[PDB]
Amino acid sequence: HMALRVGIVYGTRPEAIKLAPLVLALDADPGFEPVIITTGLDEINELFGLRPRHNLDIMRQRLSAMASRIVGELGDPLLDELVDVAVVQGDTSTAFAAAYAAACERIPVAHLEAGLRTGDRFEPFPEEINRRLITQLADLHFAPTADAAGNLLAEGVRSDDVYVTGNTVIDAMHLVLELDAFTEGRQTVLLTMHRRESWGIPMGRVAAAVAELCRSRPTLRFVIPLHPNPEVRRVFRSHLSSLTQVLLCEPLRYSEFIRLMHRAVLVLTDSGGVQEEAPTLGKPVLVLRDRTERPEGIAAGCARLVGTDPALIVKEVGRLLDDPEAYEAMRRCYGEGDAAARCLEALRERWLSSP
Amino acid sequence: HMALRVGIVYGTRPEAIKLAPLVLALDADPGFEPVIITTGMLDEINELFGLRPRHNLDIMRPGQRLSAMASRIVGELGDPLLDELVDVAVVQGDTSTAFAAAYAAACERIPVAHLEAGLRTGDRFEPFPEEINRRLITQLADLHFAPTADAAGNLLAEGVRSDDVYVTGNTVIDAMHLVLDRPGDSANRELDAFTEGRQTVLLTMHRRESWGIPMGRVAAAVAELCRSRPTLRFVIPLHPNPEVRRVFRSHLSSLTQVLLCEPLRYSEFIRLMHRAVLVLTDSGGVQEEAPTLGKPVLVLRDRTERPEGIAAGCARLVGTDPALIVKEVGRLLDDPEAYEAMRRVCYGEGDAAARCLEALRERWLSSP
Amino acid sequence: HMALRVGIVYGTRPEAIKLAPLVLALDADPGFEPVIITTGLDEINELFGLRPRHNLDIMRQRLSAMASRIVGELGDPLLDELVDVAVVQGDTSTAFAAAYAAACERIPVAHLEAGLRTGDRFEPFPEEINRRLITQLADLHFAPTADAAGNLLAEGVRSDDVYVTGNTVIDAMHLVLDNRELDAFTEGRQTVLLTMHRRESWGIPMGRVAAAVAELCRSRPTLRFVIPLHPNPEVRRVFRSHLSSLTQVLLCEPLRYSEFIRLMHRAVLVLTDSGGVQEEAPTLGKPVLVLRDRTERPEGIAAGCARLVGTDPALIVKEVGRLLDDPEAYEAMRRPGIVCYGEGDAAARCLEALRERWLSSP
Amino acid sequence: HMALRVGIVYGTRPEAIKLAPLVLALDADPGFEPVIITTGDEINELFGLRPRHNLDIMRQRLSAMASRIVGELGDPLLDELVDVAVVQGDTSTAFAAAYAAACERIPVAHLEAGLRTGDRFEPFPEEINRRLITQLADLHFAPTADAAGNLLAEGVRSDDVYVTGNTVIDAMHLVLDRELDAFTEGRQTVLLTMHRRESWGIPMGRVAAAVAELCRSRPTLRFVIPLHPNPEVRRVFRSHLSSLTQVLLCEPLRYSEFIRLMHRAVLVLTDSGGVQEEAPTLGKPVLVLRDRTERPEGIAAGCARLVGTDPALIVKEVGRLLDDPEAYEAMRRPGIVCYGEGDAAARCLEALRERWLSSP
Ligand SMILES: O=c1ccn([C@@H]2O[C@H](COP(=O)(O)OP(=O)(O)O)[C@@H](O)[C@H]2O)c(=O)[nH]1
Ligand SMILES: O=c1ccn([C@@H]2O[C@H](COP(=O)(O)OP(=O)(O)O)[C@@H](O)[C@H]2O)c(=O)[nH]1
Ligand SMILES: O=c1ccn([C@@H]2O[C@H](COP(=O)(O)OP(=O)(O)O)[C@@H](O)[C@H]2O)c(=O)[nH]1
Ligand SMILES: O=c1ccn([C@@H]2O[C@H](COP(=O)(O)OP(=O)(O)O)[C@@H](O)[C@H]2O)c(=O)[nH]1
Ligand code: NA
Ligand code: NA
Ligand code: NA
Ligand code: NA
Repeated sequence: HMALRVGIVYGTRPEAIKLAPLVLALDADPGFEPVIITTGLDEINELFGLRPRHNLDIMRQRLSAMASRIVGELGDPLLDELVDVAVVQGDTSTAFAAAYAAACERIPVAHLEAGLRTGDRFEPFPEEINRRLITQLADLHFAPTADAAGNLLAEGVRSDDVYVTGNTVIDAMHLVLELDAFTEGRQTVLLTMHRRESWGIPMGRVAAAVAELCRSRPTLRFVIPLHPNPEVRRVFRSHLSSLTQVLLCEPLRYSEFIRLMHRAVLVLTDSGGVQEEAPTLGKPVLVLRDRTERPEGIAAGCARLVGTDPALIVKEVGRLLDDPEAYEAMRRCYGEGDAAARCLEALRERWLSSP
Repeated sequence: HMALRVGIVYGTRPEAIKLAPLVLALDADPGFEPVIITTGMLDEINELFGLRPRHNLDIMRPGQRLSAMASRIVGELGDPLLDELVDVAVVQGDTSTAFAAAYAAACERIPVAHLEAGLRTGDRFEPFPEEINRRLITQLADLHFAPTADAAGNLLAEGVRSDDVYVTGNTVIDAMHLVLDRPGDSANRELDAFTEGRQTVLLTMHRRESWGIPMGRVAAAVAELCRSRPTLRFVIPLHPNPEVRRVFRSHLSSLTQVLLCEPLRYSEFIRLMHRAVLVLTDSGGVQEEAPTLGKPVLVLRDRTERPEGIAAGCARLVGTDPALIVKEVGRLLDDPEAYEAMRRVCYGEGDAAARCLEALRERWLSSP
Repeated sequence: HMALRVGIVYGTRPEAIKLAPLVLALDADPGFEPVIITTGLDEINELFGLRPRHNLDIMRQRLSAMASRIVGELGDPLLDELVDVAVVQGDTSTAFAAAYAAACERIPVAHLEAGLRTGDRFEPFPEEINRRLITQLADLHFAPTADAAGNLLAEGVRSDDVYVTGNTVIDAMHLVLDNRELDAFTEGRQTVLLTMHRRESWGIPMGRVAAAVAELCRSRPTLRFVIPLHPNPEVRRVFRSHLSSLTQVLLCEPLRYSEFIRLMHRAVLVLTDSGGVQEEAPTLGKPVLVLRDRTERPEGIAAGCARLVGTDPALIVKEVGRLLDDPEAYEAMRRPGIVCYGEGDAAARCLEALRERWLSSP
Repeated sequence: HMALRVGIVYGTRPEAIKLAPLVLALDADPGFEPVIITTGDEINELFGLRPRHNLDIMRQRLSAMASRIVGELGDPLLDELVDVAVVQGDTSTAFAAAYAAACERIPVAHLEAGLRTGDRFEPFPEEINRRLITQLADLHFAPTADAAGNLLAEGVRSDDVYVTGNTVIDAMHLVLDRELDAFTEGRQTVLLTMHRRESWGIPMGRVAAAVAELCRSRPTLRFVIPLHPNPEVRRVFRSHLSSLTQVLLCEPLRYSEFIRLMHRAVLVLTDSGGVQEEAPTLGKPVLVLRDRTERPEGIAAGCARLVGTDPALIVKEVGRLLDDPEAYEAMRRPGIVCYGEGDAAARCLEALRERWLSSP
C-alpha cells in the first residue's frame, strides 16, 4: 500500500533533535515513509535511530558556495528516493536551499518550527531572511505558538496552510527523560553560548561574569558544555579552566544534557532550543542576547534578555539566587509534547485526502 | 568623487527593455554609476539603448534545469559584484535570474532594490516559477519600485514596511516614449508595406504553459478570422523557440493575410503596435504598452498579474478558446461602441526611471 | 522577416562539396538561413564561401567514442543557434549521430543523397547501416534518382517524404567549371585519372591496383596517370613505393575541387572507388572503371557509363586496354545525351521541398 | 651580457607602489632585468610595469590562497629563469612567494623589512608573515635603524641588513613630477583614509561620527575621504556623511591624484601604513586611527600621534592642531628624517649588486 515518501533534510544537531520526533512518528505510522538526506550528528542519529539514505558532504565556507551546492545537488537524491513531500526545520541556510531545491522539482515543502520573528531585519543574518524565504516556499507551516501563526498571516500565508502544532523539541525532551559527582548537593548554573555574532569579546564578558559570580559565591557551581568550535572553547578555557567551581564540558549527548538541565537551578543561554526546553522544566532562563525570536517566554516572565553585559548578568543571577520571590516569578509556552502527531495529521489532511 | 555603484542584473529582452530607462537615468545623473552584469535578441536592445555590460556570465542556455541555472547564478555572481565594487543591486520582474541574483547580492550583504514589484495573480505557483520568484525577491529586497497602488498593497500584505515601497509606475512606459521619438531606427520596409492602409492585428504568444495544443487553438482562431475577413491582416513576431515557431508556421505560413516575423527590435515593434487596430498577447510587457497607445488588448491567458487594465476595461481575459477569440476580435472589428469601450493611465506616466533615482538617492545617498 | 533556420552538419570534404550548393541556395533565398556546424576542409569552405558558426573538435578514433561525442555534444549548438530543421548528407557516422542528436531535441531532419543501397548487409561498414538508420530518423529524403526513391519506399518511408532532386555534386561541378604543372603533364597525352581511398582496400588490394598501373605504364609508353592521393600515410606509401620512379605517373597531393574537376575533364578515362567521382565522371562523358566488387550507384552500371573492375590487376589491365585500343567499346561507355544523377539544379529542388514541407499550412 | 633576473612578486596596489621605484631602477640599470609575476592596472600603467605572468589566485580562506601560491608560483619563476626574488611588506603573497622561491633554491630579498608592533599575531596574519619572510630572505632592505634592530633580534646576520629607507618616498617623488581642486581651493582640508579589517563596522562608524561633529562645529573645515574598495567600508562612510557638503567621499584615487591631494591637505587621519610614511615627508601632521603601529619612528619624532577610533579624542586632537599653531608646528619639526630621503631604490640596487654581482 502507498506510503507518502516524506523527505527530511538537515545538517546540524539542533535540526536533527527537533526533526527526530517527526521521523519516529513517520516511521511508526504505515501511511508515511521518512527519507533522511543530510548536508553535514552520529551520536543523535544513533540515540533516536535516524538512518540517513544520503549524506552530501557540502557543509564545512562562504554562504553563497554552500547554498549554490545544495540548490545544485539536492534535486538528484530527492528524485532517486522518489520523495513526494520535503520537510525542513528552523532558520538554517540548509532549510532554505533544500526548500528551494525541492520547489525546483515541484516537490511540495512543509516547514517545521515556522513563524518565529525578532522583528529586526537581517538580524541575525542569515537566519531571519531564511525564515522569510522558507515561509514563501512552504505549502504547509507547523507553527509552535499562536504568536508564530500570526507572523505567518502578516507575510501573506493563507490561514488554511498554518497548523499550531507546538514545538517538537518538547516531544524530544520527553523521549530522553562525573557530572552527578560535580552537581550533587550544589546550586548548579547551566550555561551554553554559541551564536557567531557573540564570538570573541562578548563571550569574554560572559566568562568574566561567571568568574565574578564564582569568587563572590563559593558554593555556586557552573557546568558549561562548549560549542564544538576552537575559538569558543579558547575564550571559556582561557577565562575559567583554573576555577574548580566551573566544569567545562565537551558537547553532551542530548539525554545527559536534558538530565543536567533538570538538576540546574537556572539556565544562561543564547540557544533557541534551550530557551524552549528550560522553561518546560520550570528553570528560569537568562537569554545571552539583545533580541529573541521567542518573545512568548519574555512576555510570560519565564525568560529575560540579559545580553553580554557582565554587570547585568551578575545582578540578574544574584537576584534569582538570593530573592526566592523573583525566582518563583520566572516559573509556572511552546506546546505539550505531542507536536509530531499534530504534524502527521496536518500532512495526512493535506496530501493523503481527496474532496 | 564617490558615485553610488548600482548593479543592474538581467538575462532577457523583457528585463533589458524595463531596466534600460533606469540605466540611462543612472548614466545621466553624476551621483550614480550603473554596473550591468548579464546572465544571458539582447545585443539588439543593448545597442538601441546604449547599454554596455561590464560582465556576461554564460549561464543561461535552452535545455537547462532551473536548479542548475539558479545554482550557477548564486555560486558565481558574488565575485563580479565585489570586483565592480557594487553598493546596491537592482533586479527586475519575476525571472529566476532576478531571484538568484538577489539572493547572491544578499549573501555579500549588498542591499537589493526590485524594479516592477508587487504584481500578483492570486493563484499559488501559477505560473511556476514566476509567482514564487516575486514572493522570494519581495523578502530579499530592501526597496520596492511598485508600478501601481494595487501592487504596493500586495507588498504590504506580505509584510513589507510602507517606507520601503515607492509607487514609481512602470519603466516600460519610459522605454516606449524613448523609441516613439526615433523614426529612422523604427523604419521597417516589409512591415510597413504589409500594414500600410490595412486593419492589422498584432499577436505575440510565448508563455510555456501554452506551448503545443493551446497555441494551435490560437493559430486556428487566426485562420478562421483570416478566411472570414479578407481585408484583415495579422503580424505575429515569433518567440525564439523552435516548438513555438513550428505550431504557428505549420498553421499559418500559407495565408498571405498573416506575416510571421522574427522577434522585432523594440522600435520596430512599438511602431507596429501603434499601427495595429488591436493586440492579442500573453505578454506582461505588451499588456502594459498596448493600453498606453489606446489599443484594446485581448489577453491569451486564464489569469493576469495586471488586473488594472481588466478593471479599467482596457483589456479582457480570452484564454486559448478559439470560439471566444473569434467572437471577441469580431465584436471589436464590427461594433465601434465595444471598441471605444476598451480605450480612454493604468501603469504610470513615463517618468518612472527618475522616481526610482529619487528613491535610491533618498535611501542610500543620505545621512542622519 | 521569419527565416527557416536550416542546420548543416558535416565533417569531411565529400559532405562539404555536396552540401555547398544547398548552403549557397539557402543563403541566396530570403526564406531560409543556413547554420553550419562542423565535426571536423578550410580549402572547400573558402572556395564556396562556407562560414561555420561552430566547429566541434570531435573527429581525428573508435566509432563508439566519435558517435558518443556527437550524440552528447551537438544538441547544445543546435539549440543555441535556434535551428528549426537539420540537414545531413550521405552515409557518414557524423550524418547518423548528428541526425540522432537532432531527433533527441525534436529538430526535424532532412537527408541529402538518400536511398543509395549496395544490397549487401553491413557491406561496407559502417556506411550501409548509417544510411538505413538516417533513413528512419529523417522526415524528408532528397533522393538523387528514381532507383534511390524506390529503395526508401522498400524501407517503409511514406511517398510524400521522398523528393527525387538529383545529386548536388552535379551543381557543385558546374559552380567550379566557371593548374600549370598538371596541364604541362597532360597536354597532348592520353591521361588516366585514378583515385582510391576505401578502407576495405588498404594494403594488398591497393598494391594490386598500383601493380596494374605499373604493367599498363611499361606496356604503353604514351599512357599517363594522374593519381591524387587520399590524405592517409598508409595510402600514400603503397602508391609512392610502387609508382614514384615511373615518370608516366604523376602522384599528387589532394587537389582543390576546381583543379580536380578540370583534371577529370582532360582525362581519357577514370579509375576510382569514390562515390562522388562515379557521379561526376559520367556527367563529363568519361568512362569509369569502379575499383570495387559492388556499388551503391547501379544507374551508371545499367546505362553502361561504368563497369565494376574490383582490385584484380589482370581485369584492370584488360578493361583499360579494351577502352584505349577499341574506340567502339570506348563510345559504348559514353551517353553524353543522358544524365544518370541529375541536371545540376538539385539545390533548388531541395529548397522547394523544404519550403513545401516546413514553410506552408494546410 | 648577463643580467641578474630579479623576480618581483605582488598582489595589491600598496605592494605595487612600493615595488615600482625598484622595478624602474632595475629596468634603467643594464646589470639587472625585472620579471614581474602578480597573484592579483592603473598603477601598472602609471609606472610602466608589464607583468610577465598573472596567476588568478587572490579574490578566500588564507590556507587555500597560500596553498595555491606555494603550489603554482615555482613554474613561472623557473620558466622566466629568475636568479633572485624580491617580495615587499607583510602580505600572505610575500610570504607564500618567498617560500615558493626558497623551494626552487632561488635566493630572496625582502623590501621594507623589520617593522614590528611587538604584539604577537596582532594583526593576523601580517605580523607572522613578516617573521616568516625574515627567516626566508637572504637580504633585508630595512627602512630605518629601528627596523634593522628588530631583524638582529630575530637572529639575522648584520651583513644581510641594509638600511635603504622606504621606496614609498621614491614613489611619491616620481608622481610629484579638477573637482578635487574646486572642493579644496582656499579651504582647510583634512585627508582621511581608513581600511584596516579589525576596524570595519562600529569603529569606522565612530570615526565617521567624529568627522560629523568636527564638520558641524567648524563650517569652513572640509574633509576628502577616498574610500577603500569594499562595499561594507563604503556603506559606513556613505550612511554617516553623504549629506554633509563639507565632506567629499571619493572612489579610490590614482596615486598621482592622491599624493597631490595629500600635498594640499592641512593634516591626515589614516590607519594606512603607506600614508603614515608619505604624509610626514610632505610635512603634514598624521593622526593614526589605530591602537598600535609598526611605524613607531613617526610617533617618537612627534610627526604622528596614536588616536585610535575614540571620537572624543579624534575631535580634541584635530581641534588642537587646527586652533593652536604651536602644536601644529611641533608635528612638522624639520631635522629628523623618519623613513628615508627618496633614493631607496638605488640603495637596494647597490645591495643586490654587492651580494649577487660580485666574486671574492
Ligand atoms: O551540550 C549540548 C548542548 C545543547 N544541546 C541541545 O542542542 C539544542 C540547541 O543547541 P544549539 O547549539 O542548536 O542552539 P540553537 O541552534 O537551537 O540556537 C537543544 O535542543 C539542546 O537541548 C545538547 O544536546 N547538548
Ligand atoms: O518582437 C517583439 C515582441 C515583444 N517585444 C517587447 O518585449 C517585451 C515583452 O517581452 P516578453 O513578452 O518576451 O516577456 P514578458 O514581458 O511576457 O515577461 C515588451 O516590452 C514588448 O514590447 C519586442 O521588443 N519585440
Ligand atoms: O584530390 C581530390 C580528390 C577528390 N576530390 C573530390 O572529392 C569528392 C570525393 O571524395 P571521396 O572520394 O574521398 O569521398 P566519397 O565520394 O568516396 O564518399 C568528389 O567530389 C571529388 O570530386 C577532390 O576535390 N580532390
Ligand atoms: O585612494 C587612495 C588611497 C591610498 N593610496 C595609496 O595607497 C597606499 C596605501 O594603501 P593602503 O592604505 O590600502 O595600504 P597599507 O599601506 O595600509 O598597506 C599609499 O602609498 C597611498 O598613497 C592611493 O593611491 N589612493
Ligand atoms: Na511507516
Ligand atoms: Na552617472
Ligand atoms: Na538567406
Ligand atoms: Na635593465
